[PDB]
Amino acid sequence: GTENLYFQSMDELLRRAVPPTPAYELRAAGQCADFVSFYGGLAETAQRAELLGRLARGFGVDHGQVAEQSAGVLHLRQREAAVLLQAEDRLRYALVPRYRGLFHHISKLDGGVRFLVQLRADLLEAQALKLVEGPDVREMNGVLKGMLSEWFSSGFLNLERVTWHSPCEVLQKISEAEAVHPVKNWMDMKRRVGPYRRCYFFSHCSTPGEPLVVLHVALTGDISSNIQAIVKEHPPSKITAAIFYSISLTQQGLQGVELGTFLIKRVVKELQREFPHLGVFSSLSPIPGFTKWLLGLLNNETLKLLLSSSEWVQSEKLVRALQTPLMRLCAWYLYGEKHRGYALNPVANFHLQNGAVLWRINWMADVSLRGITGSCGLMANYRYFLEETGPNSTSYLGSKIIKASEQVLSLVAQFQ
Amino acid sequence: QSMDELLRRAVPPTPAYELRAATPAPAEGQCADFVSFYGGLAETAQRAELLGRLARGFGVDHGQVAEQSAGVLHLRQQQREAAVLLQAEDRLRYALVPRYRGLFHHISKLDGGVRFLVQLRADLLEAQALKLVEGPDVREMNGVLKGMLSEWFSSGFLNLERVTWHSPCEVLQKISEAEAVHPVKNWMDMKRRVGPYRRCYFFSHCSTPGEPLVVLHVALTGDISSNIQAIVKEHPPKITAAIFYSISLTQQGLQGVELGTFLIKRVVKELQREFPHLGVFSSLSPIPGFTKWLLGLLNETLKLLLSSSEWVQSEKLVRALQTPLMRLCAWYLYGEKHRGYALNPVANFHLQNGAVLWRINWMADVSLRGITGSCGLMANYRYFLEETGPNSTSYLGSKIIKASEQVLSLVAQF
Repeated sequence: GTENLYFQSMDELLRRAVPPTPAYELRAAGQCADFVSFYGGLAETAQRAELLGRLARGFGVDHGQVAEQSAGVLHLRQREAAVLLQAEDRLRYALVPRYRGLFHHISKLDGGVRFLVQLRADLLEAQALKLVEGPDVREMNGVLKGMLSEWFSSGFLNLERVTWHSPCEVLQKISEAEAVHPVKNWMDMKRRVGPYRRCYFFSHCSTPGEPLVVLHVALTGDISSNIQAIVKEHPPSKITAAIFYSISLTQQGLQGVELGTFLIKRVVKELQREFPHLGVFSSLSPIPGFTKWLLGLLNNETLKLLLSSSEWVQSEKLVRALQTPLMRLCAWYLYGEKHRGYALNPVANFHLQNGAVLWRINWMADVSLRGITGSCGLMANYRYFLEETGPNSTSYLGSKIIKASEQVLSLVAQFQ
Repeated sequence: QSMDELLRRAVPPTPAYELRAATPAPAEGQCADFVSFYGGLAETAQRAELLGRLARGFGVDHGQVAEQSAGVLHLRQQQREAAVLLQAEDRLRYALVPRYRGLFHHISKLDGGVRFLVQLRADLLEAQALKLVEGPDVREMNGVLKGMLSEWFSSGFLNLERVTWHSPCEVLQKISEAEAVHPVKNWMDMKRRVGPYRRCYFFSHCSTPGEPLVVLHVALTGDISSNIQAIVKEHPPKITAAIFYSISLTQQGLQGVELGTFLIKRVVKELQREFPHLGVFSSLSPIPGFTKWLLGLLNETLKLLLSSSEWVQSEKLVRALQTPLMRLCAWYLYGEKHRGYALNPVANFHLQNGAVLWRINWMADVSLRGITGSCGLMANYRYFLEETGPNSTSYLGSKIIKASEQVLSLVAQF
């Protein structure tokens, strides 16, 4: 009754709120504020999913005009340099979706870019909850990811350090947006910003003291093989290695703007300024989705599927027996298991893109509830050899090659 | 010869459609070589040769565009999948993005990168003005670059800073030096312009605080000012009107990024926050190019010689030239057009912003530049905030100039 009125309103608002595309000939000569107002007044994520789905599908590209312009370019190929360029630009203009003009005019508003980050955070969520589907919403994602990638480029971000002198609103923000290894109490947070620890974040030049992405570094004497050893440690007031034990994205709307890739790049330069005799850099990273992949394969060795759900770690006989098998299955999950030719694991793909080496597989590195249920206690060290991060980054993105240690490659030699 | 080899190894290559999201590792080092070689170019003619080659050589791959255009049309003859078409459309969309855009993008990420690109557009504009570079390829590259600069220097990315005698003297020097309207005489004059009954505001980029891009000088008075010497040469110890007596830009590379339009918008909001009972806003703007236009018409021989500073000395000549020069000024502002819009650049600026050609002031600037520039004449472009929106629309859209009865009477005389 009042539901069919909510649906009717969206279609009217998108018509009168989405700015119109002018003719290519006249492309040189309040609507957006109505959109922001209506979008704000949407309570549930399912409501917002309905509006985003209609915007993507209804206000994209005029597929008809694109074909007319595509043929118009091919008709000239059978005149003049300026004649060709004008027809190319006609097609370039025809390929610009009508919603892009809305996102562009919204940015020009007070707190406009902030709104758009929230709107892509919701769009990515609605896609994850399968509330929105289709290639139209996927295109609208890329258009937004593209615009945001220009506003939040490396050169518009400031590197800020978190100490116990930082505001508690910033420490709360950093504590809350910490899904890797959650913070237990305020005394734990004080330790993670305390001596032998370095906590860094990126803020936009526009919004200082607002974390966009967070990186936790531990100053140690060896490449760490255990997370408990880092998080549950009381260091006093010489360092050989810098271990990245946690990397977190605060704004989910900026998922894919390479914020973490530039964060590590920056922090290393900062740590090299502070310790000019520091040449060991590595991560101690979780292997999320491993247990899920392992249980997904297991579809009597039925005892295995059942047991692999936290409680199995209690038996010393079962853990000891599962060392060599789970480590060779992990080595394959990281090195051999692919997705679109690239590494199946999202964390491994992240570090391999950055030029890291799949250096070590650590048994019972995270004996926490999330550590055992997530990656069966296993963690890995993606080692950063600064002298070769460049070529490794290139070899992975370009030729889809994973550089791995002899330890890791031996475990894959055991498999297959 | 070096330019062709350098550009081939300094302009980052177009990544595969599949890897269009990832920053290549060499792309930083490639763009730093460009900045280094560009810096080492002495004359503008050298820089013009490099920019001309970049535009022409590193634009769009015209061959791949035709392959993608045909590929889309092959998918039209046969009603294919929705996602199949969209991917083919996006490949064509990607094929239409020029290779130099990736250089400008990767240069920005560099330390002092956006600063370099502002200088590079300042040079590109100059080389075009000196006809060192020509063609539609350099025109496209200036649009690509201006487009990027118009996003980085958007109101959201700018800070509104206020200048008081508490500001660093490096900022006051920068602001004194930036004066492109009514030059500052001494440090005591500058102290007055930031002093009581005066508001000085500027825009700095969020990346570079305390570095002015655009400056606006406001005078807090009891009436709409009719004389500039009454403002600049005054020792102040209730305010009715806010008079904008000077607006200055500091970067030629940001020519067309609409900074002055956003400063007036933001300064008014700031003035209203300070003074909620303030409803009178106007400018006291000069009329530059008027004397030049007037002398240009005179080609009646005595006035062509006399109109060059010294004529103001005779009280009989000034008194006689009061009613004629004001009616010729009224026409120069209201009737004289350029591409249908106001001939005067200052008048076009304020009318775009939604101002009204409110008053023509006789002997408002009796300075050497004031008499030689606009024959002592100045004008008040009044901002009626309740109607700035429709006035802005009427001027840009229908090319209509809203004027006062005083101004329209002088055009009725003409």
